[PDB]
Amino acid sequence: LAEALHQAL
Ligand SMILES: [Co+2]
Repeated sequence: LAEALHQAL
């Protein structure tokens, strides 16, 4: 999740 969100943002 941490990096999924990092990509998204
Ligand atoms: Co990252």
